[PDB]
Amino acid sequence: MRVLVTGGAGFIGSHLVDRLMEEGYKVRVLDDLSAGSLKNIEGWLGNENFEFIKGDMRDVEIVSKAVKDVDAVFHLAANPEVRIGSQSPELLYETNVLITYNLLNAVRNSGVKYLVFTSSSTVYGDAKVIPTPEDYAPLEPISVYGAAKLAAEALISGYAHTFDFRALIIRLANIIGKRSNHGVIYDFINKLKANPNELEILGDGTQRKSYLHISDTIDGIMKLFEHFLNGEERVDFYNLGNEDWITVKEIAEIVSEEMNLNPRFKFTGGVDGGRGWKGDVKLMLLSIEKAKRTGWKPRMNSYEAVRKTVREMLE
Amino acid sequence: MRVLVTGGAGFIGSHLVDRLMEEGYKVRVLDDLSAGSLKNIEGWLGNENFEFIKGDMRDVEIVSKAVKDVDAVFHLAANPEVRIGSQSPELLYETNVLITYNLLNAVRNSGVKYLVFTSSSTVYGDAKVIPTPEDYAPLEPISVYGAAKLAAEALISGYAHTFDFRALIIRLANIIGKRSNHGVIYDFINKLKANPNELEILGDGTQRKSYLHISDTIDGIMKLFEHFLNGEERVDFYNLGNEDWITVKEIAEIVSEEMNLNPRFKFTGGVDGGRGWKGDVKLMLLSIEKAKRTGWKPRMNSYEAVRKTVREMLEENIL
Ligand SMILES: NC(=O)c1ccc[n+]([C@@H]2O[C@H](COP(=O)([O-])OP(=O)(O)OC[C@H]3O[C@@H](n4cnc5c(N)ncnc54)[C@H](O)[C@@H]3O)[C@@H](O)[C@H]2O)c1
Ligand SMILES: NC(=O)c1ccc[n+]([C@@H]2O[C@H](COP(=O)([O-])OP(=O)(O)OC[C@H]3O[C@@H](n4cnc5c(N)ncnc54)[C@H](O)[C@@H]3O)[C@@H](O)[C@H]2O)c1
Ligand SMILES: C[C@@H]1O[C@H](OP(=O)(O)OP(=O)(O)OC[C@H]2O[C@@H](n3cnc4c(=O)[nH]c(N)nc43)[C@H](O)[C@@H]2O)[C@@H](O)[C@H](O)[C@@H]1O
Ligand SMILES: C[C@@H]1O[C@H](OP(=O)(O)OP(=O)(O)OC[C@H]2O[C@@H](n3cnc4c(=O)[nH]c(N)nc43)[C@H](O)[C@@H]2O)[C@@H](O)[C@H](O)[C@@H]1O
Repeated sequence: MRVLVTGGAGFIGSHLVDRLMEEGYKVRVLDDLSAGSLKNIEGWLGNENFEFIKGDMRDVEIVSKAVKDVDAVFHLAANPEVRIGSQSPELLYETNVLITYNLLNAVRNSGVKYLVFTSSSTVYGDAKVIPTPEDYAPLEPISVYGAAKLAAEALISGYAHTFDFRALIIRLANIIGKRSNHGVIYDFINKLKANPNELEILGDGTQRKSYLHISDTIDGIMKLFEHFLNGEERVDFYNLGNEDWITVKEIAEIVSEEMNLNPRFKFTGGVDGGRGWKGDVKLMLLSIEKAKRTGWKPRMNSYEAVRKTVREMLE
Repeated sequence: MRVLVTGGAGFIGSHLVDRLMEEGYKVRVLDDLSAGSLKNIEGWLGNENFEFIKGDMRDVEIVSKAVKDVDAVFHLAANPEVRIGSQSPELLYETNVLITYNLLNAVRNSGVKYLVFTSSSTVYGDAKVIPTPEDYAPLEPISVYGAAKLAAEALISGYAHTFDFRALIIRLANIIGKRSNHGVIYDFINKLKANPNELEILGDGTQRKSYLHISDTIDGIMKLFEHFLNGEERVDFYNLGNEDWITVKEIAEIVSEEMNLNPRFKFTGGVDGGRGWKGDVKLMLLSIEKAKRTGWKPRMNSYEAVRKTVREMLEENIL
């Protein structure tokens, strides 16, 4: 089986590439390195089962070529920066709706049999049912990013039914670990690297969300993928997150602890009710009963995930 | 109130334009006449309260210009042909996702306060709960058209929250009536005008869906709009359909009755289990409890709606 991994030179994408290569798949990565890096996958360059394609998925010919001789696609290429939605929604539209559409047009007339998509908890919006289940509705995303992720999901479903392939949609919580160049942990580490006396924390520090270490995330994506392949569902929806959640204040405390620092916390107060930025969901915790029915469970909770992530990053 | 109506020269759009003009709104229509027609709105041309812009919403400059000095937008512009999804999905993507994205970027830099959007029951896909309520999930559209409608909804919600305007999303069932140049009734009438002894029926004839006459639909869109303006919600979701449903076979029988014909029925058998085409939902019936709590109710049921539409279209054809 050949599997294409868009965004495979990124954080989640590079870890999933590691896993796919170790399990013996033929892996083709398509990445424009706008955010990713060859350092994330240099261990695999030159492997007789590995191909790298430096390309922007806006380029429709590149995408058509990438899906050639591919039996499965893992579509992780995206701009995952919620914060930019208020200032640059077109960027999010291009990196979440447009290139997904391009992928689907290419997949349409191809031998691609399976399409796996890393969606986001942000599709649930400010969810009123917590833990949020896969069947929560109406879906009312509050950010351009979450809206774009939901749009991608919808297109994937329609194309899967119209053009006879199968789609696995996995709505991930906040995923953290080594190689990430986005997110609160990364920014706190750099902030304290620049000034260890004072740390600016966006919002009111109470934003509370479920964090999943990348190890558990790849394990989950793979067990879900396997179970999906063995089923008949044309399109299936799974949450992937942790059992618990944790606040931004506590994350700041862990980041400080691990760096043997003692900054003053300076909260900005945020916007729209203590949010870090327009569209920042304040409370997120996904239900993972459906995924647990595959034999998957987080080996770490959110606190352990955060602490391991900080230590990994510092090395 | 100044309102822009995209797709206002089309089927639903022109009737909504009529209603807005009669109520004294200042109406601006944006339509590229790809499906619509000047004849649908010619009664209003030259009225000091009516402006028409023949423009393609693919052009972002046209749309930016269109939303200027507008307090509300009714976004009805789209290509509504589910059937084409298998052969030209790109067209659907452009006329349901892309132009909606452009509209939202234009609204972002504008004084528009309200956005009303005609979404579709197809966003529910082959729903397992019938009557289907607004909070049914997971949403799993089976057509490129339904997927595009759902994507548009999602973008509308995200933009509404990020950029602080209010959005009313109305998921319509099958809407029928005068001025329609799409749908099973139009096609059956044309089929029998070309050969009145034989009617080809796509699928197995058991496709069963809820039909709403356009009169009831405009009344409903207006009651929802009014209540929404008076409400608090940032984004709201309403189904708009009938209480009942009806099969394609019965629609063919009504069409035949009204045409004083009795043709041989030729079912194609369809695909994916009797569907008319890839993505054709087989069973659709929306719950309208939420809409009913605004004081709205269909004045016609699906059978009556279909019969009124057949008679309307036939008198239209004579004229
Ligand atoms: N990290 C999280 O917490 C999280 C949570 C939920 C969902 N996701 C989703 O998981 C996927 C990966 O996220 P990540 O954290 O690894 O992000 P990342 O930025 O580290 O990786 C994404 C990759 O996409 C590539 N890319 C971006 N635009 C591209 C384009 N136009 N053409 C080709 N390649 C392009 C980038 O270069 C990068 O390698 C995305 O779909 C993201 O939305 C991530
Ligand atoms: N008729 C139904 O049963 C039904 C049901 C549910 C939802 N809807 C929705 O209601 C709306 C109107 O449907 P309708 O039956 O009146 O269709 P229609 O084709 O009669 O009207 C749509 C209008 O959009 C215009 N248009 C298309 N592409 C355009 C573009 N790029 N720029 C500008 N204008 C463009 C067409 O010229 C036409 O005038 C659509 O959003 C449709 O999806 C219709
Ligand atoms: C579901 C996933 O949600 C994830 O969003 P998202 O909660 O912002 O993920 P983070 O960017 O890690 O932010 C987590 C929380 O920390 C707050 N925060 C406080 N200070 C900072 C800071 O300096 N930087 C950052 N980045 N956050 C900060 C942030 O507003 C939010 O409440 C996405 O990364 C994924 O793509 C996906 O959408
Ligand atoms: C919810 C609404 O659903 C509506 O879809 P949709 O049921 O296909 O609406 P129609 O195109 O009217 O098709 C209604 C039913 O009639 C069947 N049918 C049988 N023979 C024919 C034929 O010759 N022509 C046509 N056209 N249909 C035919 C068709 O497959 C479907 O089962 C959309 O038009 C709206 O935009 C909206 O999405």
